[PDB]
Amino acid sequence: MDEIDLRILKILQYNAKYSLDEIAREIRIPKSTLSYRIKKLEKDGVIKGYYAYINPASLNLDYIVITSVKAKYGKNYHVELGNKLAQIPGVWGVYFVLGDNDFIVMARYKTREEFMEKFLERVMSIPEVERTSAQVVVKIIKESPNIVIF
Amino acid sequence: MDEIDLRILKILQYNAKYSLDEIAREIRIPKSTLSYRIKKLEKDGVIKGYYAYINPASLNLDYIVITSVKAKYGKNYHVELGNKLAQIPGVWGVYFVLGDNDFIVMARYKTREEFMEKFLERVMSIPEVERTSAQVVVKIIKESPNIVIF
Amino acid sequence: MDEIDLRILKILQYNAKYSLDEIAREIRIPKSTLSYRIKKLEKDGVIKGYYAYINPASLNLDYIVITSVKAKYGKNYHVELGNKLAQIPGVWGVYFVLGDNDFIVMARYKTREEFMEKFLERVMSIPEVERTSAQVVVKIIKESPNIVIF
Amino acid sequence: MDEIDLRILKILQYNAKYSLDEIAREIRIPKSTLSYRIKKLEKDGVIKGYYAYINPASLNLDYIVITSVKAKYGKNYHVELGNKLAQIPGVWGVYFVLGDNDFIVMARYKTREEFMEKFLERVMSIPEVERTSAQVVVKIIKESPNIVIF
Amino acid sequence: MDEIDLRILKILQYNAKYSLDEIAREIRIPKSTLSYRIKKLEKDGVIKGYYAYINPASLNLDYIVITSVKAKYGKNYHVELGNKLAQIPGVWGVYFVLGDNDFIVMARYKTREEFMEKFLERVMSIPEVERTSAQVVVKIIKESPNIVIF
Amino acid sequence: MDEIDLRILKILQYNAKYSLDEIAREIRIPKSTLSYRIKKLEKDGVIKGYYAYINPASLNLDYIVITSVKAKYGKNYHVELGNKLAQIPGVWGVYFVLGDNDFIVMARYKTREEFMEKFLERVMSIPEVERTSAQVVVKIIKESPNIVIF
Amino acid sequence: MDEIDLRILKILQYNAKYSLDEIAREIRIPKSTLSYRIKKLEKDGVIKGYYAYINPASLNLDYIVITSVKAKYGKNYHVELGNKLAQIPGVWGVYFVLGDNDFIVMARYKTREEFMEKFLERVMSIPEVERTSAQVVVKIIKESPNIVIF
Amino acid sequence: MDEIDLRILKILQYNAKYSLDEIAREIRIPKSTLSYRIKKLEKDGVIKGYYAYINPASLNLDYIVITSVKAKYGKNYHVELGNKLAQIPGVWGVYFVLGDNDFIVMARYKTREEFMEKFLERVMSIPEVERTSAQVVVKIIKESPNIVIF
Ligand SMILES: NC(=O)CC[C@H](N)C(=O)O
Ligand SMILES: NC(=O)CC[C@H](N)C(=O)O
Ligand SMILES: NC(=O)CC[C@H](N)C(=O)O
Ligand SMILES: NC(=O)CC[C@H](N)C(=O)O
Ligand SMILES: NC(=O)CC[C@H](N)C(=O)O
Ligand SMILES: NC(=O)CC[C@H](N)C(=O)O
Ligand SMILES: NC(=O)CC[C@H](N)C(=O)O
Ligand SMILES: NC(=O)CC[C@H](N)C(=O)O
Ligand SMILES: [Mg+2]
Ligand SMILES: [Mg+2]
Ligand SMILES: [Mg+2]
Ligand SMILES: [Mg+2]
Repeated sequence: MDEIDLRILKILQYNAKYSLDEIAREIRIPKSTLSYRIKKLEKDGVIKGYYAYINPASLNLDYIVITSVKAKYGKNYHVELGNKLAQIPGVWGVYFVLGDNDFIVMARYKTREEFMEKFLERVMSIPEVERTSAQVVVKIIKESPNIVIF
Repeated sequence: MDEIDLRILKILQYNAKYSLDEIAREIRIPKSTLSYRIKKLEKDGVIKGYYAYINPASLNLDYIVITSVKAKYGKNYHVELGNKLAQIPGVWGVYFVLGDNDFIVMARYKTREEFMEKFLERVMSIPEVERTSAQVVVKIIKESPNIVIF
Repeated sequence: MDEIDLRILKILQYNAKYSLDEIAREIRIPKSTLSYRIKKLEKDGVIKGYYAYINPASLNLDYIVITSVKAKYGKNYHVELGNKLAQIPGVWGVYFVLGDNDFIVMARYKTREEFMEKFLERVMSIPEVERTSAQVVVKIIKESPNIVIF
Repeated sequence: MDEIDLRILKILQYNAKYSLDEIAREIRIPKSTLSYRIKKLEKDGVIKGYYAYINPASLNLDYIVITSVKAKYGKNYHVELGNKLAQIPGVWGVYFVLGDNDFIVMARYKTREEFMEKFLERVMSIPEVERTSAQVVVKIIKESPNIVIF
Repeated sequence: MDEIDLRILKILQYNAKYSLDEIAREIRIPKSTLSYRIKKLEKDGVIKGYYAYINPASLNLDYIVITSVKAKYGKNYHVELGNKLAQIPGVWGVYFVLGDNDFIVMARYKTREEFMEKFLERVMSIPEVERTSAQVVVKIIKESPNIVIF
Repeated sequence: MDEIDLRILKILQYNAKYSLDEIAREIRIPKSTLSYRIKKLEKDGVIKGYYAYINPASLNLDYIVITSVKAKYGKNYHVELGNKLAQIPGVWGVYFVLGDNDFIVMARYKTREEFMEKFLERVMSIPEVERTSAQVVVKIIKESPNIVIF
Repeated sequence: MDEIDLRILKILQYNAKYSLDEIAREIRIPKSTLSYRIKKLEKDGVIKGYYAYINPASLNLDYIVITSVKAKYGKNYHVELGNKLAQIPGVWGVYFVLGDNDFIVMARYKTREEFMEKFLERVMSIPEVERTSAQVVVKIIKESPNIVIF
Repeated sequence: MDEIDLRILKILQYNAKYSLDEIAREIRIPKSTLSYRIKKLEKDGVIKGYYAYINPASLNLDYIVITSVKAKYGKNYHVELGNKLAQIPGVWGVYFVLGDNDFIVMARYKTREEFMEKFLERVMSIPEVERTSAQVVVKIIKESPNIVIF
């Protein structure tokens, strides 16, 4: 990867729906070269794919909660818990964090009931779970994980 | 939005690079109808855009940290802090959470030095900040914010 | 329910001992209509009943305590604990709260001894209880759960 | 107050809509005596009034939250804060608790927005407030403050 | 007990080595009456005994520590733990406290080694103990438990 | 101080009301020697005095509370706070503890009101106080500060 | 040990590579005496040895972490855990601390992966471990354990 | 640096008092080469110096404490505090840690008094200090910061 690639990625991370011609005219290089560079970035896994950015509000994903999970030490219990947490519907992010030493889980649902039935009641029964603490999001000031190049 | 739209969105949230023909053959509807439905979803803001999903590791975004920020009460100091946090380079997520009552900040950097210079040292000088606590991510089990339809 | 009902409920939540005539003269509607509307609110369960508001001090309910209960995760142990907590004499409120993720219990007794014997010693032996923390109320600034319409 | 009064209060705390005749037949005393005893209990302030018990769900009071408030020490700042908290719409209970040494606030709203606008944003600007912590109620197992005699 | 008794107790709590004549001349009553009143206070257990107040420093009781003990819930485990804590040499005070809901233990030793061997290592092996936290006293500003009448 | 002194102190810490003859017969030494040794222990300040041990219950000292006080750093504010805490009526013990780094205050009162008026409301107004936390004693398992020799 | 020894130790703790002649000229004593005094300090174990001070940065020891370990009470489990912690590669310091009552572990590694594999994953499986909390060092302001004489 | 250097450093970190001949015979290389390699390691700053390892117990460094310091946010106040902490006599280690976000201070003294006078009372007056918490070391299981190569 060279500086040309960064300029390309810095544009695609925002809008992957530009024409090659428009991107070409912006970074000043042949469309054949641009097209070539994009293809290989994909091949080398720098670009893992293209997604449609859907507004969660539009799906009534109103009940947003960030949960901290403390796991029961022993083996084993740890990684095992990470994977059980990641397969719960509505959970889009699971992180093993230092600190505190436990898991941070990002999940979205339409209502309280849904959250309770799909997330809460389910996590309550997992064996390897010592204790959890939820932090309800009342306001999203920013959420742009797509922006990796500042 | 009807069930047909959900089927469309459930595919686009994964791969927005399918051909209309392939999506049409999958959900069984005229390409003209599919194309029409997608265009309006965009118009109604359900689909806010299309992004290239870039692998953070490929950019050496190694120092991942989740920071909790406690703000000084008064006015005012609150929203003000949210916006100052959101404009810091490397910060992609800022949430005002209940709970705890404070802000959860998601940020990525290549190294410790970068994190310290771009995030730490900067947050340390913000007036409205009472105290912060960082939780270093040592392992990402899952990160797919693009998946809104389970 | 319409605005007329709200005006009625806003009065009954305070004093259910007014005459229909007095309420009628206040909201300007036939007593037969008022009487009809009240009867159906009761039928539809909006009005669950009428209670006498008794001053707790008059019964020497001096030892007021708000207890937080952390439950042992597994199944099951959760709901089970909620119900065991709710049947303890002197306990009038039990809430499953997010946050913290555990139960908030409101209880009143005449003395410390009573509290210890009826609440403390009993909760100490419940299997599903991990740990509890009590917050003694030294002053009630306000307690009007009857007011649902502000 | 004698044991006869307790039997009366133990019934009125449940249903203040019984006929004097029915209560009389239950506790075995002249209706004139019963009527007399009730009148004086009211006079001596044991019975402060009669309320209609309204189902909060019926009013869409969905966003229930228990907030802990830590106050800035000095004077003065304390009682002052108690009263400012008690006059906020939606707040039905405010307690000064030992423990922890701070205030426990019970409040109900229809939604998150309402809670934020009526409670959150307002408490954030109060001078005497050091910090707050909210515990969202996801389930009410029991709420019968009307029951003072077990 | 009357006001005369309080005047007597208020003197004896300080110095039980005054002559009856000197106390008599101070509160203005016959020595026979004073002597009589003291004898009965002892009989009724108001005065449980007379002790020599020994300076702990003089015994090299240098390592003073206040320990909080969290007990494992179940039965039973509670009171049982209180008594095991009270029989440990060097422990002069054990309190079951609300709050926090656990035990506060006051203990004095000559050195760190002694504290570790007599208290620490011993408490570490008690079954009913969940966890403990010690607060080392680096300065005694006041310690006059003998003063009950202010 | 020699072993003979310890034997003497070990008896006086319990009951200072024994006759010299009885103590003499117990440790096997001339009454003149015993009397001499006691006199000098007093002179050297090993024995600071003799007190009457009064049962706190007998004075209705029912509201027992152990308070932790966090002080505002600066100078100065520290020692200053220790002394202000020690002169509050009902406070018999004040300790500066490591740990936690703050003050542990032992106080007794007859009721909640007294505690609030004499202790609470007073500490709330002290400038150098950052925050406090009270732990209500619901049971005294042991309180024998008079025993310094085990 | 006398003041002459302190002067010697105060120099050797800094630079053990001075010539005896240079140290002799500094403290003003015969080289034979100096040499004699050093030899015996070593014999009496005051001087346990001479080490080369290696810069950790030069070995890419970048991931520095201070971990707090809470142990499961019972016996036994305690000391046992101390020794298991001390034999983990990369761990140079293990302390049993009061306070908090648990272990403080100092460890250094080159990267996050190394830390996770050599420390984290290993501690996660130790039976006697209740829970741990890591504090990542982002800046070493000072680290001179070699300086014992100030 | 090559593997030969590591073998050399791995020996010098333990005992810098071996003869070049003995080290040469161990790693199998000419003494002239060994001597050359050591000289340059020193020049490149890999080896910063040679110290005498002094037993702290031998100096009666009995009062060992690990203190956590929370600093007042603003500027500036941060680094400033780090340096003020590092110049306090008895303090050998100061670390700025993530986590928690504050400073970890390692200090040793002979007694409690010394600790209070040299460390405590001094830190209490520093302006930029919000609060501190001390963890008394009652047992050093391991302390070998000199070992950088495992
Ligand atoms: N986009 C462009 O201008 C490139 C045109 C074409 N790829 C070429 O050969 O230059
Ligand atoms: N994709 C399709 O088969 C649709 C074809 C075209 N839109 C039509 O008129 O049917
Ligand atoms: N309260 C009233 O005035 C109503 C009277 C009666 N219900 C009617 O027919 O109007
Ligand atoms: N409720 C009753 O039976 C009482 C009747 C009436 N008060 C009487 O004189 O007895
Ligand atoms: N102390 C006194 O003066 C009392 C003297 C004696 N008890 C009497 O009969 O008065
Ligand atoms: N208590 C005694 O027996 C001592 C008596 C007296 N002091 C003596 O000269 O021995
Ligand atoms: N370093 C010195 O000057 C000491 C010399 C030699 N040890 C002597 O006999 O004095
Ligand atoms: N230590 C050794 O054997 C090395 C000897 C000498 N440096 C040489 O020329 O080989
Ligand atoms: Mg994307
Ligand atoms: Mg009611
Ligand atoms: Mg006494
Ligand atoms: Mg060294």
